[PDB]
Amino acid sequence: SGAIYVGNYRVVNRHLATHNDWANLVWEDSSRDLLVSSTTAQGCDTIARCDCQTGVYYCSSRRKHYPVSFSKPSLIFVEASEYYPARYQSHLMLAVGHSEPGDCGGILRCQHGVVGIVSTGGNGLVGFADVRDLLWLDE
Ligand SMILES: NC(=O)[C@H]1CCCN(C(=O)[C@H]2CCSc3ccccc32)C1
Ligand SMILES: [Zn+2]
Repeated sequence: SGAIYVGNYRVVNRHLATHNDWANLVWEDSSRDLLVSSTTAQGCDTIARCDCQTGVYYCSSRRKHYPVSFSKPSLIFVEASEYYPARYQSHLMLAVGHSEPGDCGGILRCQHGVVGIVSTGGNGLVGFADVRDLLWLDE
């Protein structure tokens, strides 16, 4: 679990969005596993606007942060799950690091701000949904 809170927006994994997220929907994209809902309170987070390929993510299944080298946002095949059919997920970045399904929502950060959230993983990999291209999150 986990979310990004920036301005009057809450960014979560689309497959973990709540009834309240859908009732306050701003934007969603199944191909990216992202959903953004509106909030009444002002957020605590800053979004990175950069091309970093190194950063630190929070892993809830270890209660620890780990440093990672990650690939640029890309289209990657993701096997079927209870949430989605087998499909290509776009704007996904892969790295070597521990992750389990409940780690989705953990934040990846570089020195500039939030980069993205855990969205895929397994077998010693961890995949992050990028949010740095969503310029409207700042306005
Ligand atoms: N974005 C998706 O389509 C997700 C939906 C939930 C399931 N997905 C995973 O990749 C699982 C694989 C087992 S291990 C694992 C560790 C971390 C995170 C997620 C997973 C795909
Ligand atoms: Zn950066």
